[PDB]
This record gives sequence, C-alpha cells and structure tokens, in this order.
Amino acid sequence: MAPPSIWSRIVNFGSGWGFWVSPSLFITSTHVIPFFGVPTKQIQIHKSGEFCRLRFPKPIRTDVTGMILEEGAPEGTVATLLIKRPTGELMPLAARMGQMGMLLPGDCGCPYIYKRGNDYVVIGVHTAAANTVICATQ
Amino acid sequence: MAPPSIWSRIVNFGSGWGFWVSPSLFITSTHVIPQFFGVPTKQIQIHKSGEFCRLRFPKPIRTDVTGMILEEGAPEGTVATLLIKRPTGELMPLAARMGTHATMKIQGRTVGGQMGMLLTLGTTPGDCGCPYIYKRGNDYVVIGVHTAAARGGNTVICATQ
Repeated sequence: MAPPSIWSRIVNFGSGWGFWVSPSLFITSTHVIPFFGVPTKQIQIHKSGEFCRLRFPKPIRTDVTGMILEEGAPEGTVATLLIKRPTGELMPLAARMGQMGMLLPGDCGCPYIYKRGNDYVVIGVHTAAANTVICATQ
Repeated sequence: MAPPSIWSRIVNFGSGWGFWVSPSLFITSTHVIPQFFGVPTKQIQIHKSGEFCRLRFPKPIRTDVTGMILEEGAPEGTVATLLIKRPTGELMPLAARMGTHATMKIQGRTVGGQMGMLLTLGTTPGDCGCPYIYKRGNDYVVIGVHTAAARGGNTVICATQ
C-alpha cells in the first residue's frame, strides 16, 4: 500500500531509524540520536519531547518530494507504523490510533503514515511499545 | 517499477550490495565481498562464476521473503530493470537493454558478463551487487547482478550464471 519511494525515506539513524519529510527535513526520536556528512553544528536540532526535527542548510534527499507532516491523526485514523529492521525486512503494521495506537528493540524513530486523498501524511515517529504502541508528536 | 518486497531483498554487502533471491540464496558480486550476516565464512556454500557470487546458507536467514526465479541472463533485446540503491537511501530503477556476452577492461580488471545498456543519471562502482530484474507475466525474474560499468558510456555488465 505504501510505495517504494516512501519506504526509501526511512533511513537508519544512530541506534534506530528516522524519516525524510523533504530533501532537507529529517525526523526521528530522541533516544536514537547518538550527521549525514553535515557538521553537527551546521544543523537545526529542535527536540520536542522524544521527537526531534533536523533541518540541513542544503538538500540531501533531492529525490524526495515535500510530504505533509501533521502533529497527529484524528481519533480513529488507521495509521500505518512503517518499521524497518536491520535484516532489510519491511514490517508494515496497522495502528488504530493520534498519539497512542492499537495494533491490529531499536525500532524507535520509524514514522507513522496515513493516506488522506491522493497524498500521504506523516504524524510522528515510533517512541516505545510493549499490542500497545506510542507515536511521538511534533 | 517494482514492489517494496523486491526492493527489500537488496541489502548492503561490503563495498556494495547483494540480493536475497530466496531465504537462503544470496547473489552478489565477487569483488564487493568484505575482507557474513553472522555466519562463519566456512559454513557458507560459496560458488563463483566470474564476478558472480552465489551464497547458499545452511539456515534460512531471510524468512520474510519468498523464493524467486533466478536465470542465466536474458535473451538479447530484453529490457531489464537494474534496481539501484544508493547509500543515501534513494532508489534508482534504471532500464537496461540487455545485449550479448562480452569481456572488457575497467579499473585494471578484466570483467565478463552479459552486456546491457542504460536507456533514457548513471551508475557508480558503489552500486555493484544490485539486481537486474524483468517481469515475466506475474513472476519477477532475476537475471544477474551489476558488476562493472564503462568509464563514460552507458554500457553496463551483468554478472550471470
């Protein structure tokens, strides 16, 4: 259901994963932050509570289109937790959810997506789980 | 292009990449082999046919994937898709018109494989190990692995067998 281009946005970072919103915007969780060739000082790091945004002065992923990132998902939205594993396996997981989710480590940082019209929407990143799941917000 | 499950079979293997044809079969390029997947190099059944390296492991490692048809190249004129992954994460499916088998010198190294040509950015040595794939009905089919590329040309070599 999620095309390869959106999977390619998910890239391993630190101890887990992160996600490309644009050629220059990259989101992840704070527990995986130990950058991509760019000095750690030439980046905007705006941590926001187990959620972190990284903005580079130059595009890094020019292959990637600008995708909408919202705070969360309206209650009842069936988001999709796109977990990647070190072996290369892709693990899509249907989550009912806007901040806490019900399914139907090193995974933290993987994004939450839900399709609205002919365009995808990011709503946060994987924070922790132990059927329960949690999604970090802006 | 191709679905995610096919792309997820492509993984970094040393200097370049490799391809999980089945849960236990792993094709790659002999030159990208590091100097595997948490397995003793002795325990792995290695086979080589030029710059083509086929690794059959004793235990199914990649249980998420399925078996896929692996063939010795493709007939002349077939348009295969070289599935390139770059270390930045980007995906680059490139169409290639497979030609005949040839032998050439590149980087002080005599290379052999099924020549192909990229059709309307370009390949890099870090891209070796990635698969040439063309769909035959419903079945996706692997024909070999990227092993070399001409200095300036769009000629490309596909390790076969």
